Amino acid sequence: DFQSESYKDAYSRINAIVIEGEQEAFDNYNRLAEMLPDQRDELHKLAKMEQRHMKGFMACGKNLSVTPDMGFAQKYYERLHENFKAAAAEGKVVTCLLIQSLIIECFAIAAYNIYIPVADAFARKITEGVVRDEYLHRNFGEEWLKANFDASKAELEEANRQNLPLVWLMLNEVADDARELGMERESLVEDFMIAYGEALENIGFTTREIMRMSAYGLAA
Ligand SMILES: CCCCCCCCCCCCCCCCO
Ligand SMILES: [Fe+2]
Ligand SMILES: [Fe+2]
Repeated sequence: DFQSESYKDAYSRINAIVIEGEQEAFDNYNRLAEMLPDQRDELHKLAKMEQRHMKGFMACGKNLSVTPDMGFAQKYYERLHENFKAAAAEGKVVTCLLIQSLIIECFAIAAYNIYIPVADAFARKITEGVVRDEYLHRNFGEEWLKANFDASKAELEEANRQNLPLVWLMLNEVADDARELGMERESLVEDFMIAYGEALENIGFTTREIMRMSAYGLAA
């Protein structure tokens, strides 16, 4: 349990996934800072927080004597990451904000909070510090999208349709290794659906709209 060979194998993929995720979050928020001049300094602050998270999780892996399987993690994020990239190239800020500040942050919040109670004491302290920042990142995107809801609504719907299923696939792909780390799938699914559904309601979506938007992920 922590030093077991089964735990260490699963941690190799999970730890690689969180590190790769933080690294991409870093790049994502820097690109967003390019696209949103009025919030350029705030977004740069979010990016610097991501760099800290990445470093903290690299340390978690070293503490369990685990080599992160980065190749597995690259492939894990590829589709969703390339979608961000493409949206960024076409100037689609709304899509980029949805992917990184809503969908990805909600996923991280739900998984990290599930990991905390079963995490070794060193990783538990790191993750507690990390999840504190994730609330702020999600709050940034919700606040912006809520303030710009009418202009953003049509693109949000389209972005959700294309990208929510990718994250569900990512949630499903990670479920086995997560269980080995003592994180139950059913907790992950419920918590992610609740957080993302609640964030959509806060932004301004109706119930039928939230059910429609959620169902694109769940049917995948
Ligand atoms: C060592 C941490 C354990 C939790 C593992 C969670 C399993 C997969 C979810 C990964 C989500 C990473 C997203 C990071 C984005 C940060 O803004
Ligand atoms: Fe982060
Ligand atoms: Fe984040």
